[PDB]
Amino acid sequence: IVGGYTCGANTVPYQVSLNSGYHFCGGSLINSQWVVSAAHCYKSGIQVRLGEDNINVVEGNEQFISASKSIVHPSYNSNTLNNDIMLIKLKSAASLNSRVASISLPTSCASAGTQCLISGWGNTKSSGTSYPDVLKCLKAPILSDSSCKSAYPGQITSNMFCAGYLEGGKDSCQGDSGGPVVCSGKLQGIVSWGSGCAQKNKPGVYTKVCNYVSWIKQTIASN
Ligand SMILES: NC(=[NH2+])c1ccc2[nH]c(-c3cc([C@@H](CC(=O)[O-])C(=O)[O-])cc(Br)c3[O-])nc2c1
Ligand SMILES: [Ca+2]
Ligand SMILES: [Cl-]
Repeated sequence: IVGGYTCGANTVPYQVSLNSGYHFCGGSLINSQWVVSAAHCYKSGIQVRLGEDNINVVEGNEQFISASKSIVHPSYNSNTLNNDIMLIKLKSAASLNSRVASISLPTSCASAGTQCLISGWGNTKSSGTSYPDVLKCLKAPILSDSSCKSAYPGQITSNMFCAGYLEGGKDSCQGDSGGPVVCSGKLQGIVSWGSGCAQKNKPGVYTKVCNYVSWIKQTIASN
């Protein structure tokens, strides 16, 4: 997260860290056994780390659970990143409490101007790499579809939306992929891509979760 602030320990209880010997992507806990992340974060050997604040120190509240299976959306296109969503089923259910809790899926899509909270352990530099130990937060609004398409002509599908600041300076970045975009207590987006990080007129692009609620429910119901 570039231009964000320290969230504060366990103030984002649905945030998870996907780990393979190091933190490589974020995710959101949606129930005690399932996590939603981005398809481009897929790899084998994933350990899901819940209740984290400092990812380099065991401070208490952490729950490390292996993923039993990862389900990348069948229509995921790695070239366009269209349908960049994946579901991860945990080997055992997580113990939910105040520090580890699930986030609700939306019942409707959000409008432009909605303010959302984006969090993660991704790079904090737009020009260089600096990875933080604790979780960073950023409040960002959803932009209009016209501003988004104007910024990324020909690259935005109906399953994506832009959120951020056209002036640059505040944005999600590499390492934040797969993490949550929460607006009014509902998971509306998944950190997906962007051109560089926090560049002027190049806002972040997110997977539009409201387009996938039935798919998520049907897939969880059959696995
Ligand atoms: N500007 C943003 N809002 C943004 C958001 C998520 C991103 N995720 C990534 C991302 C980038 C890589 C690098 C690979 C590298 O430099 O080593 C790449 O360009 O392909 C890899 C992953 Br996986 C990302 O999620 N860039 C991102 C940029
Ligand atoms: Ca820790
Ligand atoms: Cl277009």
